[PDB]
Amino acid sequence: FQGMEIKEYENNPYHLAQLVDLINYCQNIEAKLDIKMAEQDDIFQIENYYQNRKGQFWIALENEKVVGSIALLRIDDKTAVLKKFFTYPKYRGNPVRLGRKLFERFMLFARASKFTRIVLDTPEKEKRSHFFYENQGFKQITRDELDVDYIFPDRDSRIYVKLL
Amino acid sequence: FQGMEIKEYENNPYHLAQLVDLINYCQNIEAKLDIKMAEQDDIFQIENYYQNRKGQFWIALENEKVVGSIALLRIDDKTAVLKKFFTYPKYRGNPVRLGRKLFERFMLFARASKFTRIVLDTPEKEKRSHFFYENQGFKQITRDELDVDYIFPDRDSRIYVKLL
Ligand SMILES: [Cl-]
Ligand SMILES: [Cl-]
Repeated sequence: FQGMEIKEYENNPYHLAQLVDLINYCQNIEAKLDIKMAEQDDIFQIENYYQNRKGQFWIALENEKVVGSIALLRIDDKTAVLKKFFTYPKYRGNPVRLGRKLFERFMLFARASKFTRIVLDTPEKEKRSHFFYENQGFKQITRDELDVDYIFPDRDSRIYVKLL
Repeated sequence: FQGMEIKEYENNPYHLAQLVDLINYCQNIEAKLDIKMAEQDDIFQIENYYQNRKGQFWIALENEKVVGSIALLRIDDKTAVLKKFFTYPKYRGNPVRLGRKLFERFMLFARASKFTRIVLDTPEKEKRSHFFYENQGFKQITRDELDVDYIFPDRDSRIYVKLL
């Protein structure tokens, strides 16, 4: 799409500020989840938390401004978590399909890394996201029935899984 | 005060997350100013923006959690701007007087640096802050009548000055 690119995060205070605004908007202005940045301080240490541990963090830029994000966190050789998946509303669905484009980039990396299972959680009230995830091939699963070396936040959220 | 300390900022993603939450709370939850972090990206480059340019940035910590902040930005040998002055409500006034304690630390540095003028702006609706500033010896001034190598944000705000 015109003037738009998705790329791996690199330390940049301008993009980081924009990323924080994106996350805050989606979580707290749009979804009203009241999530503090202290509850997700990995955002302030992306290189060490994601990139240096066989994971990755991507940002979508429109005219060099952050308008979307997605991250992959490695749990083990087989399992990865899809995290920090956000897009500003106007980039969702037609015509830009930014969520799909971010999700596609996540997967080129996930497959190349030989992961066989991708897990994620999503708030129970986020119906739009649930249909989006199901259209990318994710199936819902129980928290007590998924065995994974990862703890999902203590919120009213659904767990989804996609086997590669 | 018990388990409390004010110190110069040092790169720390945990404190940075907490600082962002403090700033967001004061600006956007409490004061409803709708300020984006992209409008104050100096927060993500404190060392280069403040500390490496003869300015400074302080954080107040209670039990190693950021609960207040204040910063000094050097304009020239004579003038400095007081910026990013925030405190969580329960630390204001008696018994902790955190705003005063932060303001006192700012001034030990301002005087040692030989500044003779300190300027700041504050939203016109923030009556509590205006009385607080007047009690620290600041007098109001007009934007068109203050000659300073600095541009205050384009908001409904008052400019205050304190001569040392
Ligand atoms: Cl989409
Ligand atoms: Cl105070």
